[PDB]
Amino acid sequence: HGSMETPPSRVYGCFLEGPENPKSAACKAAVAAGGTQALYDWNGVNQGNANGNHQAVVPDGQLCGAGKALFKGLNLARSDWPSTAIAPDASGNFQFVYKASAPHATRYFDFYITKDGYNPEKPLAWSDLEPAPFCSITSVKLENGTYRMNCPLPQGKTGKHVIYNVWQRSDSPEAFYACIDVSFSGAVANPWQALGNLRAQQDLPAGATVTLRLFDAQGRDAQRHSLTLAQGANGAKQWPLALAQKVNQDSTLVNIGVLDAYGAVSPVASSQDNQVYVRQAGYRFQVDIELPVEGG
Ligand SMILES: [N+]
Ligand SMILES: [N+]
Ligand SMILES: [N+]
Repeated sequence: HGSMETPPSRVYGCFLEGPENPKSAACKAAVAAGGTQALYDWNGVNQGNANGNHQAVVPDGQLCGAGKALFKGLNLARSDWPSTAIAPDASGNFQFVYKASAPHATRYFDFYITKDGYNPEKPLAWSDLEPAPFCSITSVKLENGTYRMNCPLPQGKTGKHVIYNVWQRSDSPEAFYACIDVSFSGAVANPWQALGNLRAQQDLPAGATVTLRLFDAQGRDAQRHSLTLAQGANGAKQWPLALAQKVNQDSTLVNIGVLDAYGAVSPVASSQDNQVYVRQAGYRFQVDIELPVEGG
């Protein structure tokens, strides 16, 4: 039993946050979806009778949850799942650190990687992953409750990806699954660039709708994201964050919030401090406001 800690699997992550008080939107939406109980049984994302035929026992659309109704909340298709940014060493490899709360005999440690062009918003299916694993570990030694394996990192990848780790025990027929959300650096520097400030002059009436349009370098419609503000989200120090959360969730092309040293953009409960970032130049954005229809 266990999962990856370096990098953190999607389940280890949500849990290091604090199941009883999630911090990231994805994790909040995960506990609201499948309960807090799954986040504690974080070691049992498994299939007792895989026998090496994971493709026949893990249903499409529930890979992150091994089709276990308990972990239903892990299969959410979102663009904001917290993710580790990874890169190779001087030789192109990556040292994975798997945490085994119960060291059992090992058959293999297979690493799958989403195809080029993976779309976070489509629930992870087997065919969204590349056909054969990019790294196959066949013997390990324990070291302070973790299995450490050097792996050749796939080259040419770019953007947010999911590494799918399968651990097939040798002593029994069961295996464990780990959706690791990673993020690759392209062949060209892709630093988040700020475009404007998602500023709020005064509060908006409850039920009004707030729309953010994004235009590319050629003034073409790039993306659109709308959000009707329920009571309590219409505050001036509230709605800019409410919109910045709907944006980050549905999109990886534009992110609204605060940039940190690592390179991540997380919003804030601020009236002015929320910023609109895009990984290309010359982009522009507009904020439109539909007011609640009046009349009988
Ligand atoms: N077990
Ligand atoms: N691919
Ligand atoms: N959504």
